[PDB]
Amino acid sequence: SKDRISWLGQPMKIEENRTYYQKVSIDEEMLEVGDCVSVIPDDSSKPLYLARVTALWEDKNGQMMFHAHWFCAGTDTVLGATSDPLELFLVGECENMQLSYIHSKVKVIYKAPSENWAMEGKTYFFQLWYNQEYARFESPPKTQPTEDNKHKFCLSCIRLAELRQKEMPKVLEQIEEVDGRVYCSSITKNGVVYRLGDSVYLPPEAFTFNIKVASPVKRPKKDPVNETLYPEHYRKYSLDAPEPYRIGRIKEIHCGKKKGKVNEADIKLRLYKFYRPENTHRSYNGSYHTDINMLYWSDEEAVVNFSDVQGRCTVEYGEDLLESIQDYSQGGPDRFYFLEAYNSKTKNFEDPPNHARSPGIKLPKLRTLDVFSGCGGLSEGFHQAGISETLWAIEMWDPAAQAFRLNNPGTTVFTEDCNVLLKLVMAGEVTNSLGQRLPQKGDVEMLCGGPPCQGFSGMNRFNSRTYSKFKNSLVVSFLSYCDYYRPRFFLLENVRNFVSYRRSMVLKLTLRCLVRMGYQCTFGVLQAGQYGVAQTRRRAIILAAAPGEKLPLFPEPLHVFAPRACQLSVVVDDKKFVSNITRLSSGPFRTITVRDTMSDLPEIQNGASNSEIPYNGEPLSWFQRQLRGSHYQPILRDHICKDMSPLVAARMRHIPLFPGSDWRDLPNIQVRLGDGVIAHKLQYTFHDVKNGYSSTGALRGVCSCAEGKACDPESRQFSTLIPWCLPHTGNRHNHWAGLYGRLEWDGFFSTTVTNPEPMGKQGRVLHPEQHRVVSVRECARSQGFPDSYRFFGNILDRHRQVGNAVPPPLAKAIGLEIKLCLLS
Ligand SMILES: Nc1ncnc2c1ncn2[C@@H]1O[C@H](CSCC[C@H](N)C(=O)O)[C@@H](O)[C@H]1O
Ligand SMILES: [Zn+2]
Ligand SMILES: [Zn+2]
Repeated sequence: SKDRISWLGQPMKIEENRTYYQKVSIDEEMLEVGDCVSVIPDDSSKPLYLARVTALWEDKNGQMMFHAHWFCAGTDTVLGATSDPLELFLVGECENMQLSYIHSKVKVIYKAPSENWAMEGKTYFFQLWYNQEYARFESPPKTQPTEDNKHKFCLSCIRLAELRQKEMPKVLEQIEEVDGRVYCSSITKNGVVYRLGDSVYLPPEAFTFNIKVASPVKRPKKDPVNETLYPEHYRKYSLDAPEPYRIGRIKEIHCGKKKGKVNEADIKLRLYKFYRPENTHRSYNGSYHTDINMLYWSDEEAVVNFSDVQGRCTVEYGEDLLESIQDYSQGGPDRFYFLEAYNSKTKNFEDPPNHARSPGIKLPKLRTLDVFSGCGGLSEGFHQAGISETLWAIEMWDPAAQAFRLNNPGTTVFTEDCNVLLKLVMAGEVTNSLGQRLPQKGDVEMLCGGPPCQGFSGMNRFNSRTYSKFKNSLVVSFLSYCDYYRPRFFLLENVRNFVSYRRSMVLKLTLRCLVRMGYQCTFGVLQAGQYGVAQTRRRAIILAAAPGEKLPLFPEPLHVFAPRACQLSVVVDDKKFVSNITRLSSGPFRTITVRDTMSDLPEIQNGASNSEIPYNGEPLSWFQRQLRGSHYQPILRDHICKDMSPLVAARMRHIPLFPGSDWRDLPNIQVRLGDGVIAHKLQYTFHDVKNGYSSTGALRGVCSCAEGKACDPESRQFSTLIPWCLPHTGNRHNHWAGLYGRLEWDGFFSTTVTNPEPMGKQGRVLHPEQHRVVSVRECARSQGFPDSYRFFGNILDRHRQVGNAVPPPLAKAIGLEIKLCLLS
């Protein structure tokens, strides 16, 4: 508390409502703008309030005030209790307070990164600005005070202003008013400038197409079946991706008025509607083969609110292009094209109107060390983004290492445990026992890897031994690499639940470590499906950038994907964290289906083992054109599949081809197997108290536990076409949906695993039509691997390599964001 408060010196500036001072005397103690201060919280449980004094003034009401730019205590960030008690973080929170509330002046030191940062391997301090919505720690702003604002300079305030300014709609150029409306030639929002003739992204529900579309005649309940023949059919008891953006060319821009001035909150756009192929009568079955970025011109017009505009996109008439459709297309983000118009009325494709026509810096590649390199999915995505050149890779497992070499003739691959390699460099060795030159300080500019985080699954609290386990884990080793090499950029990829293992303590300790090193850092979850692959794959991503750099953003989703598979947010101690991703529903491109992925692949049989066979056909999908290339390439590699036992071979043959088919479609029949053995009939000799009798008067239990009792030891039945254990525990596991399931042509892969098993956790691994599990190549296609991408070892080795990889299209997306950080 402060009672004796008097100004010192001449006022710095006198506004109309405030008189500013540079110094004040509080209880005989000098205080200055720039000083830091503590304030005692009313809530005794909260950490002490801490602020920088950015300004001093008197209000007309006789109050002597300061502006408090608050600090954030470590425990109020993701770090929580892992954070240094003495570390503060900057935040965009500030306010006006009565000087008399100050409890004490405090010393707050700015711990700046040493000028020799690359070689580094009781007072409060700070180093980073904390963004609490995205969990980003970043370098403090470089912005300096001007003479004009030197008296009130507040980073927090300046930041909020810049946000507001960027966020808000503004009209750049007015044309004329017509009937209570100002028409404009140019506007802007969120940093994007939209002019007449530009194209725009809009939510699916922004407008409607004029084409008539008869509601799909669908089908009544499927054909009924005999429940003794199909005893598990009843357990089937009880097209979910949104649409991609609407797209339109801007024809006019007009807004209302307030006080004789433009109402910018009321800007409206009139657009020429564009048709995606699947928007025409062609629908989807008519667009399987079309480019994902091809559109159709239309003279249909729509009025839309600027507020709804989700972004800007380029749409060009094919013929006006100075380059090839392909070159133009792969040239930049948000690039579309058309070659025809579409008449909603005659359902015909005319030539585009005349008015639809036009008017008639090389970056250094980052030298990259890829730890836990695997077969190189991560390094491949980066290469594609053009941001890196992986010069060094470490992979303990020989086959994967070899695979890496096959794809990267130029990188020195150390097939070795990362722990012993690091010791070797610590040992001063220039070389490993094989003459291979170890990477040193300065060599490594970008460090990436996916450290297997094996233990830690039991999400109970961190104990003393647990902390030791972690200190000896591979994620820590990876951090050791970061600490020694001090790279410009750091990427740690992992399974989604990296963020939640042991109450998120794994996540918190690695962020704590990155912060301790002085790194900018953040984390997030991404869904590979949203970057152009036909698979559900949520992954964790920890990003870090060296003091002098920009911290990259997480890439905006490119493809629409099943919402249920796009739960990207993570809760840490009840706090919900999200990434900067803005596209929370729709997106530019349609979802990539199983069909796009592997409809061109020649037919193979269970156990097929010929690793080199010819494509006997052309790419059918856009996706297949990308992955197979335009280049001459006649050889289809690794189109081989596991050789399932005769029993399992039999089960597969008996899963029907209807979309969604799985083990519950299996007939309860005896089969003579391909060995001379027998798949027997499963027998039901217990009541399932929950499921009752069937229509054939049959019982439905295969164990005593189906009647509420304990399990009969004798219960288990062997060598039976319908796996015994599935009805056994079906009730407690949503009837094991998906097990022995066929992929749907219209659907997507379940998470691509190291060893696809019909009876594994996610067992929807059967080809949609053929009687076998998916091939190594097919799995590679479910990830984003080009067809030329090589793998190595026996079939299981290759599956392992493919299931382990980061899909290159996901990696590429991340790569481009880092690329943004390389400008200037
Ligand atoms: N101690 C260790 N040292 C080096 N590599 C290890 C290791 N322990 C496990 N690994 C390897 O780390 C890999 C993690 S899988 C990551 C693959 C890579 N990100 C990709 O996109 O392809 C596995 O292949 C595993 O063999
Ligand atoms: Zn402020
Ligand atoms: Zn039982």
